[PDB]
Amino acid sequence: AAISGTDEIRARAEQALTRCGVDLTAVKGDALTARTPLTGADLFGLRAQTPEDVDRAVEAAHTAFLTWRTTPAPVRGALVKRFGELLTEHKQDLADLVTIEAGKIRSEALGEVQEMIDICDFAVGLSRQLYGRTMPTERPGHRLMETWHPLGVVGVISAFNFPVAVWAWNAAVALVCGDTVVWKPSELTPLTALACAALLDLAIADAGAPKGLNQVVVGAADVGERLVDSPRVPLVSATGSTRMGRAVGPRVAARFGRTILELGGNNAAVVTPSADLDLTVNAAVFAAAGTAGQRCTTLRRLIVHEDIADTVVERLTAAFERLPIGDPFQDTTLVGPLVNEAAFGRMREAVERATAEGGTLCAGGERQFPDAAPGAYYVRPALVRMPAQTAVVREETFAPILYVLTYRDLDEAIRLNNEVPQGLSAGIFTADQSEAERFLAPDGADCGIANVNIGTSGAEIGGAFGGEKETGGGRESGSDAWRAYMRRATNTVNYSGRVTLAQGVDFS
Amino acid sequence: TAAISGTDEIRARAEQALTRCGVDLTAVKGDALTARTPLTGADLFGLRAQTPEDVDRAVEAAHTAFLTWRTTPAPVRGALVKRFGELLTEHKQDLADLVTIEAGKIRSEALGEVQEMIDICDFAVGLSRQLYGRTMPTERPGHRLMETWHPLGVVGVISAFNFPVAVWAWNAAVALVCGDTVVWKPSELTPLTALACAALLDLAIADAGAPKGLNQVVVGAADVGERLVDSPRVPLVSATGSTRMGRAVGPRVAARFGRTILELGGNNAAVVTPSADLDLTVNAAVFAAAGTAGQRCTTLRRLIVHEDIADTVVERLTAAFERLPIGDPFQDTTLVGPLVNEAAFGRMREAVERATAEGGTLCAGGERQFPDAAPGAYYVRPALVRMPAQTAVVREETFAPILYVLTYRDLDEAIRLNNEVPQGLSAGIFTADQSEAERFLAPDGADCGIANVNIGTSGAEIGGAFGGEKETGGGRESGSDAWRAYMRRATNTVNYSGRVTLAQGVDFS
Amino acid sequence: TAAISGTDEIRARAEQALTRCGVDLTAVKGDALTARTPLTGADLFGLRAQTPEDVDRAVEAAHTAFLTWRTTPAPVRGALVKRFGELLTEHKQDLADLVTIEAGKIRSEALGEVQEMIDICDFAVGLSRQLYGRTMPTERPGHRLMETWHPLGVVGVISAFNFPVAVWAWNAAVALVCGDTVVWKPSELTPLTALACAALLDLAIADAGAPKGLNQVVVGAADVGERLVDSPRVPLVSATGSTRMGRAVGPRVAARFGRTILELGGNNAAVVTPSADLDLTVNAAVFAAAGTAGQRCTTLRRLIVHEDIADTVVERLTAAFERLPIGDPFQDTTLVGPLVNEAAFGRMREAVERATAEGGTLCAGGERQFPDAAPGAYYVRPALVRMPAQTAVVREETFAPILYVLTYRDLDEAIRLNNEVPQGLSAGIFTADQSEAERFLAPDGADCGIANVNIGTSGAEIGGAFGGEKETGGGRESGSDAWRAYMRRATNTVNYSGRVTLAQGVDFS
Amino acid sequence: AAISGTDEIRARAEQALTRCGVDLTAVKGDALTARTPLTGADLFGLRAQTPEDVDRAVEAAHTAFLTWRTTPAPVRGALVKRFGELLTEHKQDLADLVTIEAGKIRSEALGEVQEMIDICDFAVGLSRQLYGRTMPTERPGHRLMETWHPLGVVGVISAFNFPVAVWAWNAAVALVCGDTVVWKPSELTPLTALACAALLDLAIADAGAPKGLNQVVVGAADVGERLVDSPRVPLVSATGSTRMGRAVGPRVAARFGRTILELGGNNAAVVTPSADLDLTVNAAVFAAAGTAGQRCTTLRRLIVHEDIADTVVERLTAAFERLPIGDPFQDTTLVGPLVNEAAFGRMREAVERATAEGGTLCAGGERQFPDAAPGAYYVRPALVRMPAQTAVVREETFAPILYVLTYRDLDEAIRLNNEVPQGLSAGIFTADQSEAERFLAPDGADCGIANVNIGTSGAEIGGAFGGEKETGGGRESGSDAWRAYMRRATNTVNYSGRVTLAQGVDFS
Repeated sequence: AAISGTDEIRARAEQALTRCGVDLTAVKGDALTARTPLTGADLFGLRAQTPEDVDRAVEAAHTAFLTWRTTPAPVRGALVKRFGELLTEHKQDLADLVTIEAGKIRSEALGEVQEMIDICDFAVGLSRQLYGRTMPTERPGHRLMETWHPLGVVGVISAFNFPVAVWAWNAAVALVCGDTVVWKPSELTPLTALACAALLDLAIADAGAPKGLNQVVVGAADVGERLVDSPRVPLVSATGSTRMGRAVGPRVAARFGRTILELGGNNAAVVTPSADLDLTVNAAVFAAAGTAGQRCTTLRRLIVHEDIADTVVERLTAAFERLPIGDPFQDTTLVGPLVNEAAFGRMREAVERATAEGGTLCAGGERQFPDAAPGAYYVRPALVRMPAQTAVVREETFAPILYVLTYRDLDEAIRLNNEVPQGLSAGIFTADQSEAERFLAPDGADCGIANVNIGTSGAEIGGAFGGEKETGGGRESGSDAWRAYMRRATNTVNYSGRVTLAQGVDFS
Repeated sequence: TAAISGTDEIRARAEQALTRCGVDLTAVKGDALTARTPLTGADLFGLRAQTPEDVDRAVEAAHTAFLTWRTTPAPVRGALVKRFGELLTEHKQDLADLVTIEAGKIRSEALGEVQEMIDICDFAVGLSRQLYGRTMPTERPGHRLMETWHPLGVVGVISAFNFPVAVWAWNAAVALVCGDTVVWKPSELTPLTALACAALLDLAIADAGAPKGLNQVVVGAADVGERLVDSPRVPLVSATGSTRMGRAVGPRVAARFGRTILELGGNNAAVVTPSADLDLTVNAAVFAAAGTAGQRCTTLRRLIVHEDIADTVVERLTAAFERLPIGDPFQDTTLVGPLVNEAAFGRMREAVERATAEGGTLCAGGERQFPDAAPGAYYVRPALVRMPAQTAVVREETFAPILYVLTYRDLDEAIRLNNEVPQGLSAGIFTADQSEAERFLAPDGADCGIANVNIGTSGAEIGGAFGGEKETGGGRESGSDAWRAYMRRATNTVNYSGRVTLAQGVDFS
Repeated sequence: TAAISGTDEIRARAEQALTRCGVDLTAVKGDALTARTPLTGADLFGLRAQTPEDVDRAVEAAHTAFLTWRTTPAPVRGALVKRFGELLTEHKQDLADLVTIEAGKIRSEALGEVQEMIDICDFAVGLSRQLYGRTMPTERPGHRLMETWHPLGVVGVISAFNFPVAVWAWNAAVALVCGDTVVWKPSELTPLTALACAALLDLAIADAGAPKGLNQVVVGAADVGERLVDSPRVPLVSATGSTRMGRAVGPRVAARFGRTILELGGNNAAVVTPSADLDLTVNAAVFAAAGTAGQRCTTLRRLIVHEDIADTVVERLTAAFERLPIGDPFQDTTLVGPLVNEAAFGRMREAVERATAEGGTLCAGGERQFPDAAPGAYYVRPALVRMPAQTAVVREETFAPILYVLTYRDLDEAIRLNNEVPQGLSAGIFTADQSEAERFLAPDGADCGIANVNIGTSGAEIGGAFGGEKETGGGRESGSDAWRAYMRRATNTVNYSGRVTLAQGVDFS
Repeated sequence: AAISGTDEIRARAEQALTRCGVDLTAVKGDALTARTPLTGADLFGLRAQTPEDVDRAVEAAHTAFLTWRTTPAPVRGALVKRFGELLTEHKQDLADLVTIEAGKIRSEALGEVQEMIDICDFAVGLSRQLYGRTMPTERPGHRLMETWHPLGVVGVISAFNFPVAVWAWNAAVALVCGDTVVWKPSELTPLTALACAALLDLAIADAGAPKGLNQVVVGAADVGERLVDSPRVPLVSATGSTRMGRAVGPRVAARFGRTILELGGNNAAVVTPSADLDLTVNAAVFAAAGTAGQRCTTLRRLIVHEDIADTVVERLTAAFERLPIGDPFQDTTLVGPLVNEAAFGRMREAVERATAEGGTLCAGGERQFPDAAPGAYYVRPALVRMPAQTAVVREETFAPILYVLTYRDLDEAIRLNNEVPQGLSAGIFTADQSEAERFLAPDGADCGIANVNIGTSGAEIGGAFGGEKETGGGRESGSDAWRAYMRRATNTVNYSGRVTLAQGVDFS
């Protein structure tokens, strides 16, 4: 294959950075090296933050918060509108960085940037809503209401695979809610975040807003840990592996803070006897192989009825063999590279484990064109037929592997969907009205997202996004997910000039 | 001076109340745990306890029950709650005897707590036809999008001594209409209240034909509480108690990817501005500080009074405190019953001494009343302590009637004084000034979960979400959409178009 | 053949039921209006009526009551409704006798209608702590913005013969918790049901210590209804009745700047697709078409069946209709009681003849049963008429059991056939196909206020907003936030900043 | 004074029209003449619509509706976002037309255009919301929900005094709700609406939307009447005099259609003994005199406590005498002209009536600089002290007249506020906490808008806008006012395969 050169990738990144307003001389250094999975090569070195720098960032965000929180929410919304426009103006530059750092294909990178723009627009809406309630009180001559107030500094820790959209869900919402933001991006994807931050900084200057509303702290897990421990950060939104949940969640809880946890997924689709197989095959392929199986919403388990299981595996086999793998800057490419060597190693280990546990590799799994970029890990998605939901099937391997399991009764398909520790998304493919409803019912699929005739990535801005069980319970983006960024007050107002006298005794 | 009922007379009243609520005394009596009363400080009789193994058996029973209950239509689940509230109404007096006996509350407050149970039952029956999710537009042609709410599982309820029936009721009425089941670990100090509650609910269940395992009481100390907290079968723990306990429960449950409602300590203040109606303020402040002998979580503990009226406000409260009738909580004349135990009396005296060491002046109260009338019991006159600053003891919750009086000049200083403590439950402002009232409730005002105007820190009701911020723990109970913490959200996209976005235009069919 | 109870035996049962519900028979008897029963078609006894003057006096009493009720805390207003529902529970059987006696409904449906009253009372008690407005941000610094809901005034309730207690209950339980008062004009065909309802509510009111004028019944014909509609003291008229009546009431009330809830005729259809479960479909279709002898507003009147299964569906319904037990509605065996009166029988026969003149084939039923068993009463077998097109008679609501069967090929043709009529209350689709189900409920699907999947046109409940579109009149009753039509919205901006935007920067101080 | 010439006003209008995309040769004619209250002169003639043209407009809007209603709401929102941007781009051109036709000062014209932009932004938010409910059903194996669907063609009839914002409240909301719009603007302000329509038409082309989404029908009340009678228009939003309500409301009701009625106002403010008098005087002056007293929210009644009544009247007298009256294109101008001669005649007649009913003219009422533009009616706001709330005080005269009434007890101030037939807005000025709450309580002011320490124009996008009593009960713009543009469906879904068997009898 023909893969973009490291020199040209580097020059495209520097151009995209300077066009988004980044000062390259100010951000360059030698504490952390930016990289690209397209070739595996280093791009250039960057300054990183000390743990002392995190605390200085928190103090700056908190100082800004004290002004932002009495700035009227619709004025705060004017800022987010302005940022949305700058994102629109620089959509292709930002997308190039997403492709360069995350390795996702160009169309998906553009879609991730559009997601940021769409949440800005939604947040501008929210800025005139953030609804509490007015309600009756049992007390004569009193009034009762419930109000919502800005919480404070929000710590946002994000992953490599959606390096701009996850932050955008949190920042757009947090900013209209009157919060400020300290962002600790993945050590794998710092360039996207610097570009994001400079665009928002321009928005801040144009809008006359306070300077410290958003702050980026570049570094590894230790910088995240200091952010997590801060007594001035009442909400940490953390996205990453299920592993992280056991560290972050209890730590924040121990200091009486709040978390939004968006952890791993292990998403299944059920394919029933009446499923439209052309539709099912297209949906399953795109959800399993898309982003080189590196979405939290990636399709990893296909629970197929035994009467159609052979036809389904045959058709998925043929499709997997035809998937075009390549440079994610080429429009013909559908599957770009895995993020690094370790990711390839873990994929290979899961597949070896699955065969040891009684599985059969049906298609895929081989590394593609290793000599064309020996530092990069381009792999064909693996399709693995399994005789039961064994150990490896229940673990999230962050790579494109689709395990196929069979069932007969719908309640067993539901059981198999729910048996895993993760709880993000689930889908059912069926022409049958009652089966679709049974899958979505209280005793149906147990996930945060449960869909009919669309796959495990079927989600959108207006929906609250997140999962149950070991996916951590958090919600972002749509519906009333904004409530996690604000504090509720219940207010009783007496206008009668009287209080109930205990026992009829009076101290006037 | 006052006459206090005898341990024998209290015991017999307790046994009557239990029997009438359907408790089998033979079956619950034993030697593991002792029932007691703060009226005399004496033990009443021994009870059987549950081991940590029994807790696990009770959780699994509750889970089996949940597997049926979650597909029981919520309005049918509501019918169960309506019937329960019918039995509470019928046994209101009996259940209120047990509340007074175990918590030391005066009769009118004991009746008020039982009515609160009845009111949340009524509210929950309403919720049982609501539990609203949402329908909304989708960007996808030929698709539909919605949000649905589902039953969660077994709910672990850990309650305190001071509201021995209402706190569980808030949780259980709501949990049950939401399709959940309940395992309740009541205070080791107040088991009989819980046994009577559970026996009445068991009757309701039998009348409704509902599953047997919907609610269960596990009796014992904090070690029984810990086994409930650790169960991987309990996705929600509602824990009510001291701030200290939060650092145990919240992280433990978080570590196993569970959810908590934490309802922890308060250290609640009221601001008295120069335009305050002093008669309203003094009466409000008295009830809020002295009621339940300062053992509500919403008890008024700090009074932040403008310097121009501080001297007159202190005189009036000094005189009001000196006139509080302290006595047996079964007598109609009693406004202040006893403290729960000796430990609570010790901490009260320790705080008053510290406050006077830290520059404070004791203005009224703080002395033990008629010790020889009931030597095992601790009846005290509420303390009023004028303080020159907000020092360490002022910032601690001592669970006792102590009102600290602090002065201020600018409203923003009053607000900072309110917000400076680690707790964040409740706050009030007494003022006739429109602007001050709104400033106190504003985003840069009082930082508490409840913020009121011209009514004290115990001013809340069923329809409001009840709870606090900061070291109070963030949880909400009872009103508004507090029910959501008892269910799980699902976001559902339904494709009826027969087609899917083709990635890069490629069709694999 | 069947045995029908005698007018004397019905009268005596009615008098018992009234007395037991607290009606004073001496005081309501008179010679202006006659109580009657469809069981025999006979008059029972005479009643006093109200003149148009009496209506005006009753409205003014209701308004005086409203002036107190609107400042009564909604949760206290809820306590009244809870007590009312306690009396309905206690007198369920008695009130259900009167429903069967006046509306001709079978016992189980009469009991179901009274339970519906009880259920809306329970739902309303919940609402009484909700009635939610909103708090929201304002663009103005140092300001606050909110939305509040307030009591409206006197609510005029005009009801029909076929649901003589539930319709009023939906309106009144909700109106009363919302701070409103009620003036009720029941059908001239069903006054006794209303008198018994009102007498029980008057007892509740006395027990609660609530104002006397909260609810009043005005007995008489459509001229008493018109005076209520015209009153400038009645800001809301809820009118239930024929489509014809809407063109009277809606414009009259609009002309005086008042509000209406209009709940008018239906002409409801179900679509039967080739994948339909025929056993489910046939049973559903039978109950929906034949129940209440086709005198529910949600009665199934049109069946739109796919041509591939039309012959088999018609055979099965032909046989089911021929087996419907028609009889005295007090007997447990009866599924179909009588039509309300002779006029209704005349219109039924007139429609069947027109349908057969318009190309239709009568497949089953339509004949008067046992005329000589009760010569004044009109018991009929439901009619099943196969039609070649949707002609004029098919598009009219005839208030009688007639099911027209129309065939289709494409789902979009079924949908157009559903939507082609002037009414828009209720619709159903019977199908096992996921896509067809969703297409029927989509924006370009069934255009009705109620659209169901695998359940008939009478599939609705308390928690849902009940009502229709088009000539059904747009009003909603009972569930969701239907309560909003009984209150007025206020939008409140509160400035606590002490300053105002200066126009052109000019300061006039 | 120095007033803009008719020639230069004409040329500014033609320029603003052509810059907004209007074809001047296509819209010109001689059926209706566009005009300006700045000089009173005719600008130029226009084509007008026949009643047959209205029915052709309805048919075109309905044809568009059949496509728009299955276009996903967020896609519909993309159009409104785009229109918001075009409005932003042409904000000054549109504002010049508003000043030219409505006669309002330049800053207010700019503010009315910004209102359009702000509702577009809010509607873009709504396009991912339009919330119904999901809820429990009492039936085993069933599911229950409430959904909202597009209604159809919306008839929008608007007044002269807000010639762009009223339409924008209705169109932005109606378009995201999946409705289409037929707009019948005031015969006094057709140029603004043509400009509006051409900007939205450009948005439609850029967005790929259907052509007939919005249609303008130019003419007088007879064209409105035909629109009102149409069986294909299920919702008429009508703004105008209380007079219109008695015609439109019953007509639409007679054909089972829906209305939103936004009729006259007669708004009062209560000034209590603790009122901040500097604040009260500024607020009252701006609300009484602003827009030459030609807002529906205009302050017309001031209910002042007797202890401060003399000081308040003295201070208002001095302020009214100082008000600068002038060309609304001059930034020094605060009060521009009245709309026409008839408006001046009615003002003069009310003032003569008020003095006959026992009143005293304290300040204002005189026509200003008549020779400078003898076709134009520039008047100083009138301040009239009244001994009781007489007949004229209770009628809305659409001109700047402020009646002053005295009270002693707050309940009488509330009574006087509520005694009038109109019910739009009300305000109370007070430093007293209980008085403010009493004014807003269930037995307080009876209006649609009730405010504290801000006047009768205190309202904003996020609030639902409208009134009670003879103001007609309608709501527009904020909160959930969108519900009037859609139809509710209650949906019960059976997935159990069972129905309840009546009496245990079965027909299987």
